[PDB]
Amino acid sequence: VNTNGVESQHTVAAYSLESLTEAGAEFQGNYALQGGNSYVKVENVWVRAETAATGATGQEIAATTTAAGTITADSWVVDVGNAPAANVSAGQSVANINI
Amino acid sequence: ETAATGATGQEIAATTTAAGTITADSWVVDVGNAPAANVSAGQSVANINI
Repeated sequence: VNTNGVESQHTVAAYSLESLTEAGAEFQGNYALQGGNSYVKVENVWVRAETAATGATGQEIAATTTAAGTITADSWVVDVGNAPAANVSAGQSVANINI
Repeated sequence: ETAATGATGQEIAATTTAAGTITADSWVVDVGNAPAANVSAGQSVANINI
């Protein structure tokens, strides 16, 4: 995702569609609302998203919604935060392997 | 073009600062101004330098 015009790679947790549809979520386009949490379909995997103006960094807009009964009308942005349950990174790169 | 002129949430192109005579704004790619005819090209035939 590009922030302020420069791209970067962020690791964020992913949620399966089956769990979302089992929990009783209301969907709209690429946007979902399971309840107190909101999700956007930026790619084939669903990710929790922040409402708007939280990062205040001009991040790429994940999706836009409308009334749709009980859906807030806002321009949603993928949550750059929301670290996974177990955030583990590779100790060394491929070119710096030391075992 | 400057920010708050597309009014669609378009992807931000670049952000600048003062740096002298440059206005600090979140510039965005100006959708529109399609290639128009009758515009000066690079060089003439007799002065081709590529």
